[PDB]
Amino acid sequence: LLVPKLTASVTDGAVGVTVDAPVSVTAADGVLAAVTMVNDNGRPVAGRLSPDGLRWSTTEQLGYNRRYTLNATALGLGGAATRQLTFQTSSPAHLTMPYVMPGDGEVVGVGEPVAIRFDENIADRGAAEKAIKITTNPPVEGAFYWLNNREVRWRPEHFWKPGTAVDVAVNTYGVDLGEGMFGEDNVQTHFTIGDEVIATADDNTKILTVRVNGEVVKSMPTSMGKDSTPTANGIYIVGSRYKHIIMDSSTYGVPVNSPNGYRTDVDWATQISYSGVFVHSAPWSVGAQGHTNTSHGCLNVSPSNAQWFYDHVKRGDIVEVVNTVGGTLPGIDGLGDWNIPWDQWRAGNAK
Ligand SMILES: *C(=O)[C@@H]([C@@H]1N=C(C(=O)O)[C@H](SC)[C@@H]1C)[C@@H](C)O
Ligand code: NA
Repeated sequence: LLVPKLTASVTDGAVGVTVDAPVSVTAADGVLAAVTMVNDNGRPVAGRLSPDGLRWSTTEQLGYNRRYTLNATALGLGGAATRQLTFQTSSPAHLTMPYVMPGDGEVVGVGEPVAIRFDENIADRGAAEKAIKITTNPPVEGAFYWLNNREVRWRPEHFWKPGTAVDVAVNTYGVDLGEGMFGEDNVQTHFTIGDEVIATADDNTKILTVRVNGEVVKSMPTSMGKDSTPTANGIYIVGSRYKHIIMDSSTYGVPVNSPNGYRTDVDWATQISYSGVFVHSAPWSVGAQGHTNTSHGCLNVSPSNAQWFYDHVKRGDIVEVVNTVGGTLPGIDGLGDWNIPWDQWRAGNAK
C-alpha cells in the first residue's frame, strides 16, 4: 500500500511567486482531506476543492507582497501525508494600470485598432504584448506596434471585415512588465466591426465624399488647410464626436496668443487626428467650401453636413485625404496607424 503524495504549484521557501496564476495542490494515491491557505496575519484565502477530492485551487486574486502559508493533508488507504509550505509573492517597485479602447460592447468602423494604454512607461514591451490575448472571428492576422512608451496598438494588414468580433484580454495582473513594474489589474473588452464607411477628401475637387459599403451616400463641399497650413494627405481614423467643442490650440502645442494660435467654439466636430484635425461646422467659410482651402488644417464643411457627419459616421470609420500640398499624416499620430506600411507594423518595435 502506497502513502498519499502531496504536490503543490509552489515550493516551501519560494520568493517572487507570481500572482498571475492560482495556487494549487494535488493529491496522489489518496485525496485531499484538508487544505488551507492563510496570509501573514491569518486571513484565509478563498479556495475550492474538486469533486473527486484530487485538486484544490485558490479562487480569488492573490496579493502582491504577501507571505502565504499553505497547509494540506492527504488521506488514502495507505495512510496520511501532511505538508506545510510558506512562500512570498512578487514585490513590485511600481504598479501600472492598462486602459483599453474601444469601449466594451461597442460597434466601430473598419479602421479601429485595438488600443492598450498603460499609465506608466513600459520597460519590457515584449512582456506586455505577450500578456495581451486578442481573439478575432473570423480569425485574421494582426500585430502589435507601439505609438509611444505607454500605448500599444494591434490591427490587421487591411481594414477589418464588417461583422468581425474582436475580444481583448489584457492579462497583466501578476506580470512583470520590466524594472519591477507590475500590472495593477487585468482588463477586458469586446467589440464588433460595423459597416465599411470611408470618406475621401480630394483636394482636386474640394469634396468630401462619404461611401458606405462602396456606395456614395453624401458629397460635402469642403475647405481644407490653406497652403501655409495644409491638411496632411493620408488615412485618418475617426475618433470622438462633439455636438460642440472649444478648440484650444495649446492642447496641440500652439500658444493661443501666438501667431496661428486659436481658441474657438465650433459645432458638430468629429475628431480625425490627435494633432487636431476635425471635420466640423464652419458657417464662416461656406462660400469657400468646394472652391478654395482656407482652414488651419481642419475639414470645414457646412453646418448641416457637419451634423450629418456627426450622426452617420462612427468611431473607427475612415477619412482619407488625397492630393493636398501637405505631407503624409504621421503613422504615430494617434489616429494615423494605417499610414505605417504593413511590413514595418508587422515587424513591430518591442525591442
Ligand atoms: C482646424 O483647422 C482648426 C479649427 N478649424 C478652424 C478653421 O478656421 O477652419 C478654426 S480656426 C478659426 C478651428 C480652431 C483646429 C482645431 O485644427
Ligand atoms: Na467603417
